[PDB]
Amino acid sequence: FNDELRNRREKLAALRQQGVAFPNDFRRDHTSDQLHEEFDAKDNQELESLNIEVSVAGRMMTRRIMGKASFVTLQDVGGRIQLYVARDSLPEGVYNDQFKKWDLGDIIGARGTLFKTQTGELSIHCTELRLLTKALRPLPDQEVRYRQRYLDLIANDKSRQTFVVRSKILAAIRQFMVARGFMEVETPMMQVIPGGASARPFITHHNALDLDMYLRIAPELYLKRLVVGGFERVFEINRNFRNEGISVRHNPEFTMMELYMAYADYHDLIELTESLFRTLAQEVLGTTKVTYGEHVFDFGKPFEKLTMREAIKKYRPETDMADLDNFDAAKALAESIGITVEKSWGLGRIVTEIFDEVAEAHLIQPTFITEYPAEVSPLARRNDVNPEITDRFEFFIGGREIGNGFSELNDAEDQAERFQEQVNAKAAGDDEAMFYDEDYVTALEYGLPPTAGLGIGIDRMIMLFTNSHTIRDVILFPAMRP
Amino acid sequence: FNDELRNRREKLAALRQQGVAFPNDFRRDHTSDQLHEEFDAKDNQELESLNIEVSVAGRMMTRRIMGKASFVTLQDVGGRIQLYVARDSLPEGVYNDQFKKWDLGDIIGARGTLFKTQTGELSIHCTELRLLTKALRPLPDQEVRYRQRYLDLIANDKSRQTFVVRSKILAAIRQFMVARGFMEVETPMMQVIPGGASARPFITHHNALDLDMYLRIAPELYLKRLVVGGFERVFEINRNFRNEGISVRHNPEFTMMELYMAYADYHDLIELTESLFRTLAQEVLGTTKVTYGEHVFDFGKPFEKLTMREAIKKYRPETDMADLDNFDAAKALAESIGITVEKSWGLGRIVTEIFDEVAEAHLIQPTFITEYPAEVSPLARRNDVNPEITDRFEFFIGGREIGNGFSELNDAEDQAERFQEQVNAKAAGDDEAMFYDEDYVTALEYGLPPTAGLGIGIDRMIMLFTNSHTIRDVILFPAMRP
Repeated sequence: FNDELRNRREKLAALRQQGVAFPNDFRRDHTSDQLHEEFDAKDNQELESLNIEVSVAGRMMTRRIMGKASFVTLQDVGGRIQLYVARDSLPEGVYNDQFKKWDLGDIIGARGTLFKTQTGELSIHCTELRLLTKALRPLPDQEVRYRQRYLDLIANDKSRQTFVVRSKILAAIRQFMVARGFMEVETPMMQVIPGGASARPFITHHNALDLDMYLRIAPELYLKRLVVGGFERVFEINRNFRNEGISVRHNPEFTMMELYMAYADYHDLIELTESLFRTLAQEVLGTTKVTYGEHVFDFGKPFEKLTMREAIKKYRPETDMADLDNFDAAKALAESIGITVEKSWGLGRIVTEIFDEVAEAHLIQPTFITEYPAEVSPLARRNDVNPEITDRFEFFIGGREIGNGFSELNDAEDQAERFQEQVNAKAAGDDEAMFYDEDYVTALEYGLPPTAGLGIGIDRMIMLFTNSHTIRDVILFPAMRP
Repeated sequence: FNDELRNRREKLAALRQQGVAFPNDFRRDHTSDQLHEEFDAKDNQELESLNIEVSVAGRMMTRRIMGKASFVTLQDVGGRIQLYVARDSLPEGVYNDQFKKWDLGDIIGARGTLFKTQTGELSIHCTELRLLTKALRPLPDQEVRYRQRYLDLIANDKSRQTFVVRSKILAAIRQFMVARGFMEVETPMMQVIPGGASARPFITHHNALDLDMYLRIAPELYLKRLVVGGFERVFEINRNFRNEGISVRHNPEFTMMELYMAYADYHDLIELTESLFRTLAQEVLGTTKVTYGEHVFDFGKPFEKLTMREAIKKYRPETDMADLDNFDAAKALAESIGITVEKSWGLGRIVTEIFDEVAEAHLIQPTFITEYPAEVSPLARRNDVNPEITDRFEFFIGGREIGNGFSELNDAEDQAERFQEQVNAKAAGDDEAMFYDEDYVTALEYGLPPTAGLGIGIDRMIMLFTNSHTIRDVILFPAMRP
C-alpha cells in the first residue's frame, strides 16, 4: 500500500510535467447499461456490419495485458463494459508509453467500435483511449462502509442497488400521492416551538435575533395549519431530527412523510396505507410478496387489525383485562412485568407501556393497532363512543413501528386542555412532553375541517424493500463518532 | 369582534349539548374546480335533465339571506361554488333552526343538484346541508400574512396560486432532471464539518455523542463523494441553513438545488440552465416571455454571457482596467467606490467585491458572468490558460444571483492547498472561510472524474415565475422575530 501510494504519486508527477494532468474535455455518448440493453442480443456478424462507434468513460476496474493486446473492464453508472485495447489500433506510443503505465482505479475515456468476443461478451475495440483522472490510492471494517460510502459504492453492487431502489421508491411515492390529488409542501425545518411528536429536540441559536430555535421533530402542526388555510390534500417528505442514542438502528436525522386529507377519518388512511404498499411492492419489486430476513410479508393481502387491548390479551392471555381499568391495578400489573412507572404517568400511559412490552415485538406481519388512550394522543380526535380513547392507529411490520395516523383533533378547546396536560407532565419530569403552542390553538379556532393524517417512516420502509437490516444500510451517510 | 367571539363560542356549546359538535362522517365527491371544468358549458336545459347530484364541502365565505331562500358561496381547494339554500328543499327545520344560525367562516358540507342561475353561474340546489366545523373566529399588517399564513391563504387567491405554482415548478424540475438521467439523492443535513459555500453555520449539540454538529450550509462536498463513488449524475433539492441575519429576501433557511454531471464542464451547465428555464416557463406559464415587475424576460432566447471584467468595465466604463491587475491599485479603486477592504482579502477578492458593487445590480435580463478569480473559488477547476481564474460562472436575473456553477476541482493536492489558504484566512479574521475537510481530500485521492456542478436558488427562481418580490412571498412559513 505504502509502495502503491508512492508509485501513483510519482506517476502523477510525471503527468504534471508534461501538460494537463486533469483534462475535462473528453465526452462520452453511452453508458455501459445502454450499450448492453441495445446490443447484448446481436450477433457478432450483425454488430460487425454496423460500425457502431461509441465512446464511454469510467473507472478501470480490471486489466489483463497479454503483450500487444489487453482486456480491460470499465465501470460507470450503469455497470461494466469490456474494452479490447490493442497496440496496433491505438495511435503511436499510446499502448506502451501510456496505457501500460496506468493503474487500476484510474478514470479513463475510450472510443471504439462494438463487437462480441467468443463467449458472448459485448466489447469495444478501442481506437482512442485516454487518462482522465489519476487515482492516487488503490481500489479498496463494517464501519468503513459507513464512514466512506464512496468506497462501498465502488465495490458493492448490492450497496448501489439499495440506493438506486431508494430513489425509485421515493419517486414512486410522490407519483402515487400526486395521482390522488395531494400537493407536496415545504414547512419550516427550524421552529420556535417544537411539536408534532414526543421527543428530545436539537437546539440551535440564531444570532441576529438572539432567538433560540429548535430543529423540527415533526412538521405536523404546520401542515395542519395549511389545511385550515384551504390546502385540503397536502403531504411532505423530508427530515425530522431527534436527540437519542445513535443506537445502530437509529440516526439523529431521518426521513418521514406526512399527509393530511380533509373530509376523511383514520379508516380512509388504513386503506391508503394498504394500497401504498401493495403498489410499491408491485411496481418496484414486481411482487406483492416481500421476503424480508427470515420472513415473507404479503402486501397484496389486507393487513391485520387489532385494538391495543386485543393485542395485550393475545400476547399475554393470563392478563385480567379488569386490571387495565384501574390505576392501581394497571400500575402494579405494569411493575410485575418490569415496567418502571414514572410519576407523570396516568392509566392510559401505563396501559400503552404494557402494550409496548407485551405485544410490540410479536407484531411481525403487517398489523394495525387501534384505539390509543387519550393521554398518549394529544393531537387525535376522541372516539365518540368512548372518549377516553382516540381514533388513532399505529402500523407495524417486522416488530417495528412503520406508521402512525389518526382522525385529527379539530376541537380547539380540547386541544388547549390537552396541551395544558402536556405542560404539567413536562413539569413532572416527562421531558418528552409537548410544548403549549398558542398559535396552533388559534389556527384551530379559525376552523379545521374534519381531517385524517398519517405519518410513515420512509427509511424503515426502504429497509423492508431492500432486505437491509440496519437503518444505516439504507442512508447514504449515517452518523458516526469521528 | 369580542362580541363575535363570545357569540360564536356560545353556539359551539349549544352544539356540544345536543350531540356531536365535530362530526367526521360527511364525504364529498367533487371539488368546485371539477364541477366548473365539466359543467360550466352546459345550458340549464342540459343540466336539468342530467340530475347530477353532487356533494361538496368547504368554508362558507358569503351568505345572502332572503327569507325562505339564501345564496351561499362555498370555498374549497379548487375555488368557489355557489349553493342555493331554500327552506322547502331542505329537511324540516334545517333552514331556520340550523342554517340561519351558522356564521361566516364555518365549514359546511352540502349535497344537491347542479343547475345554472339566471347569470350563468353554476350552482347547487341543496337538498341536504350540514355543519362540520364551527369557526370560533370571524373570517379575516403585512407581517400577519407571514405569521398567520392560514389567514392569508383563506383570503388571497394570489397567495394560494403562488404556492400552487411553486409545487408545479418543483415537480417539473424533478421531471426535467429525471428525464436527463439524474438520480435524486439525500445527503446529511447535520454535519461534523460544514462546507460547500462560504457562510456562517448554525451549531447544535448532539448529546449522546457529545459532538457539536453544524447545520448544512451546502450539500456540495457530500454530493461530490457520490460522484467519486460512481453515481455520475446526481442531484438534490433541499434546504440550506445560514446565519446571514436576514430581512428583505433573506431567510435563515432556504431551498437549494445542486446537480453534478460527470464528464462535463461549465459550458454544459450553461446550456442545461437555459433549457431548464425555457422549459419551466414554457410548461408552467405557457410562454417563454415572463413579465416580472416592470420587466419582461425572454427565456426562449440565449442568455447574455460576460466575463467578470467585461461586466465591470461595462457598468463603470471610466474604469482603468490595469488597476485591477495590481493589489495597491485595486485596493485603492475599491476604497474610492466605498468598499471597505478587509485585511484577509487579496486581489481576487477585491476585484470580485468591485464587480458586486459596480456590476451586479445592473444584471436585469438573464446573464452569465464567467471567469471568477481563484481566491474566491476554493472548489473550482483552475483555467488551463490562466491559472489565476477558475472555470466558474454565476447566473443573474432581476439584479439578483440565481445560480452558481463550475467545472469541479478534482486535483486533490490543489484542493488541499486551497483549504489551507481558506484556513489561513479564517485566522486573519474571515469567519466565512471554509473548514479543512480531510475526508473530502481523501475521497478525491480515490479519483473524481472530471465533473461539472451547478447550484440554483429555488426560492429566487420561484419569485421570478410568480411575480413575487420578496422571498417571504414564496416561502409558506418565513422566519419572523417574536
